[PDB]
Amino acid sequence: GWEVAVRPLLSASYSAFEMKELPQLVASVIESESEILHHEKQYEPFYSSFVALSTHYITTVCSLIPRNQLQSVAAACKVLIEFSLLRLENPDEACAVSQKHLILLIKGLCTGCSRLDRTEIITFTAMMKSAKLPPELRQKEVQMNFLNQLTSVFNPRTDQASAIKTKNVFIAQNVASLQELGGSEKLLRVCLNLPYFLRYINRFQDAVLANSFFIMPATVADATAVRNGFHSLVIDVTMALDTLSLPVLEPLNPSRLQDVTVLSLSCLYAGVSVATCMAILHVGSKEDDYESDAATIVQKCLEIYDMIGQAISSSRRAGGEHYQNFQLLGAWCLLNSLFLILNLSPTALADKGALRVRDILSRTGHQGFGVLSVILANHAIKLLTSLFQDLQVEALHKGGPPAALSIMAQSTSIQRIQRLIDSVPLMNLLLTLLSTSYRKAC
Amino acid sequence: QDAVLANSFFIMPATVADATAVRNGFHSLVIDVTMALDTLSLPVLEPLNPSRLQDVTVLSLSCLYAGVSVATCMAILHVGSKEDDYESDAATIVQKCLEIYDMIGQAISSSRRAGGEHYQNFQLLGAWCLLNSLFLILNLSPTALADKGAALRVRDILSRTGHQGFGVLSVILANHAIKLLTSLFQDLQVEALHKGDGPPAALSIMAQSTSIQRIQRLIDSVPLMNLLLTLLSTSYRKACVLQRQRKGSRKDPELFLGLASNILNFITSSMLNSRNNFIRNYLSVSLSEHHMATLASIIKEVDKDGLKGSSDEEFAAALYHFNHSLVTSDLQSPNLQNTLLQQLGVAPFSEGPWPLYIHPQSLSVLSRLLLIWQHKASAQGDPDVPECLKVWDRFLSTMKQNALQGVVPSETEDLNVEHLQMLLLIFHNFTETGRRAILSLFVQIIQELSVNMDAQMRFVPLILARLLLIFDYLLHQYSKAPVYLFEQVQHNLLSPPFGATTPLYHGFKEVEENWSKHFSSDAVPHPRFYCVLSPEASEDDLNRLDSVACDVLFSKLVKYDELYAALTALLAAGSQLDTVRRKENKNVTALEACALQYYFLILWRILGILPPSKTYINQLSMNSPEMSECDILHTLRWSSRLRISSYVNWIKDHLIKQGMKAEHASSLLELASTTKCSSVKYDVEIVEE
Repeated sequence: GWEVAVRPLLSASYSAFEMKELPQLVASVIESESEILHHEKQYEPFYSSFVALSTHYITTVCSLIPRNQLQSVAAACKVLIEFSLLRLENPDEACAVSQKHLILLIKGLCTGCSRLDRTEIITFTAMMKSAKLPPELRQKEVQMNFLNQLTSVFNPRTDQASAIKTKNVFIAQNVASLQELGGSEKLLRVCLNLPYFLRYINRFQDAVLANSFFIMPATVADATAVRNGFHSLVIDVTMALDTLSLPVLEPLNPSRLQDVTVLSLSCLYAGVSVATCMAILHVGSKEDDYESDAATIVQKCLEIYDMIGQAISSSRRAGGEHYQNFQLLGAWCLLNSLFLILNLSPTALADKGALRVRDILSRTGHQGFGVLSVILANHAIKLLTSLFQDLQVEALHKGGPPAALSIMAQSTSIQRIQRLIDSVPLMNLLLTLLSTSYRKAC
Repeated sequence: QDAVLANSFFIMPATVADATAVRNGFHSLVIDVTMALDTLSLPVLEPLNPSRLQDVTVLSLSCLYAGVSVATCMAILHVGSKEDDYESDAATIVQKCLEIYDMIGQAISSSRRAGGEHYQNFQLLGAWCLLNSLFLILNLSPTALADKGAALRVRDILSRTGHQGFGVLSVILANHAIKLLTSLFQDLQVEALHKGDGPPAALSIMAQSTSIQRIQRLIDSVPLMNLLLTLLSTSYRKACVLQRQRKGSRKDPELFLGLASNILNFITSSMLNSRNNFIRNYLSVSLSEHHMATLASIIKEVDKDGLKGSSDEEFAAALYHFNHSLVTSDLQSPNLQNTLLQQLGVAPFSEGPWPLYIHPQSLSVLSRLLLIWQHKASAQGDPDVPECLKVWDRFLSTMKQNALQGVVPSETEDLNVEHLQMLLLIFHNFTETGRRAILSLFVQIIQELSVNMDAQMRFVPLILARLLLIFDYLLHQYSKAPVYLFEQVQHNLLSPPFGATTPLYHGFKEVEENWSKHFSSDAVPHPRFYCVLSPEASEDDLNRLDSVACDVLFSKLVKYDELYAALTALLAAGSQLDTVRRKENKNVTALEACALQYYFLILWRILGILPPSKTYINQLSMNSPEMSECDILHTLRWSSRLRISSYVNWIKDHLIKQGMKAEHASSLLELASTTKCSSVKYDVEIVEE
């Protein structure tokens, strides 16, 4: 009987999914639920490919599913999301699906559409063609959709827009299944346990101790090594961004809020370090491919910063001073990165052959600064504008130690700005950036 | 401020005279309110620092308290009862007051200095104030009013413990209160399960409290469930009143309907669907038989409304949504379930006649409850649910009684198709013991109804007709349950009633067509001529009766040899109705003619699928008796059958099963066969006679 299932699958693989065969696969999954959840690695590939293809096809027909059959679709999708989160929590070698692809499958079950590419879809079909598996039927099917309608009612609250609305329900109840599995949390665990993200988070956390900002991709050799580590880092940043687009960080509670800030400041630092490495590359010295990779990395770095910022801002469990302090920390990181990229010369790099803003400060502009440098800089300017507007009103009609590098850290406006001023001669950094930009534009 | 202490909510215009004085001061109050609102509207309080945040919050609540006070004073005036001018001032005050609250609120929420937990506590304070005021206003009775004839202590009413005083202003406050309630409950939900106890949250924006504590505070301050239901009932009833007025303060029933619908949605989602244990526990405890009765009343009111309208439809759907939630939710105790069923009149263990016709939600709810009960038993392999077996036996009897009386019922007094469908579904879930007992009871009922032929011959048969549709469907399907019936029930009873003007009955082709003609032209308001065995394919007469049904018929429980007679004799039912109504210069109405056509059709199919019994084969083997009108009809039918061997076989094998000696069978069949001209001459002589 496993045969007929791969069957509707391939029939639909050819020319879209036959809604008619759909009520068959839903049944299949809802049943083999326990099998998919607990199976032997002998048929891991089979089960994994089954789940991926099922998710993709159910998302393809998300907008068009019989309103009566809609509930069974939601049950089968809860089973599929269970398998996906289980795998993302416990990475398995016998699994035939990549963590990026699994995160993307959860994203699609929980979002408007699936994104698994067709090349990868045919790869899944081949891993399924592996066949490495371990009337009356109509009656059973309807009786089951029955035990479903009965037991639980859709509470379907919240003909060219009815598709919109069905997608809406699909999405919503799938999101609910996730929250149901606390996958959002499981998924924060996953985001904090990425292979390249572990080290980036370690360095950024070492830095919240006011140990100067200390980007590491800096020695000629270290920048060569990170250009080597550029492509794989893109893979991790992309995966993290795809994951944190879902309601992964919905309940921003101090506890979780800390980790949410951690991951955000983590890509911030990873991106600033990649920018510093590109700065060393242009100052000290497939290359175009690596350049595009690093550009994408810095872009998604700023994007994740912005996402976590807006999350803390519109949250009912976080925001105000908490959001203000997240902004403060982001601005600190960006300004320190700008300073490091500005003050690096062929001379210094060659002599080195772990920059410290305080090191350069005690020792005491052009070059290194580039297009990625423009990006970090514009963002820093936004954040500084915000903090300074705060300081205005605060001193309404003209109206402590530097703000600690922590999200919940309590500080006055003047204080956040004093920490941002004690980390870099600010007037200097700003004017230097102005001059350099003007010159380069000329 | 005094109220914030110990949530001692109070209002000073409790006395009508007090309210009158308050009204007198309405004008300047309006000016103050407008002025304050405008001042807040213009760029002000940019930094909501704790101190400023508190000050801003105070003003928000200041207007808030004033607005509810005005609403209360008006309610007091009404119960006691420039007039419009004062009403205008009061309405303006309430509206602008709520607007001040909302401004200060968006400010807190969006601000960068205190925008989140402070917003949440501001919302608690607001709800608390709104809920307290609403509760107080509803609790204001002219009696208590004159008794007083000043602080309206909510605690006193509760501690001490019509519902008049609810009006447009009450609706406004209720709506805003609902909004605040929804938010705090959504907050509860986002939190994972059972995060935690603790004390009622404190009435302070700065005070940091758990969402549960905030909700706990609201519940402790005022009974959330009671207030919600009170508002719901009052709103719906008031809307109905306005509707009646229109058939014969805002007179828009939709307004109250909207509020009522919102209340249903809030409870169902924020509470009923809430997985929070605390919430569920509170709900279960809050739930009372009184609430069930109120809910039942509203259901019946909606079901018996007879007017879909527009907003009414939305409210109706929401009502069902709430009803089904209750039926599925374990919060509703079995005691509460039975209470609601009795209040609807569909109690599955009540006495008297079974309600043949059941109202659209009264039926849907009953079906959901009974089916969930049968599933519970089936899940653990428990014995047939006694409740559903009693529905079945009280139905079979309202019916033996109805057919014994042979009185044509009205559409409101006739079994609805969807009801028949859910009953067949329940019959299936029953074990062999239950379904066999139902079959035996049906046989006994038909046999007893045949005891008086004269009465049956002069009665209209719509009800022996429905009993035999039932028995017929039982015959064809007595083991496996059909796919259509499932779909049928799910689509009709177990699915949102929005506002699909169709059930889903396999109607009779011949009967329904004739009805339509001699019937309302707009649409067929009701299926009175339908079928529940599907427009099936014409299988060979043989093998129609479900093998297991055949086995039961020939078991000791069923005396088929004699049910054959009661069935043959029954054909004369409603034969002299035309002879009677014409003698009395009356014409068989369309319903009556249609019914008579329906009955012959149903009994004709039954006589055909049921195997000829031994006594009757023996008769076909003598022919001396009268073989009356219908008797000869049946005889010719079976002779034609016997001419064909398949039927010979079918009938002879049934005789072997019947228990008749096999050789006896052979001989009888032979004689009846009258092979060759023998049969020709036999036909001839029977028609000759």
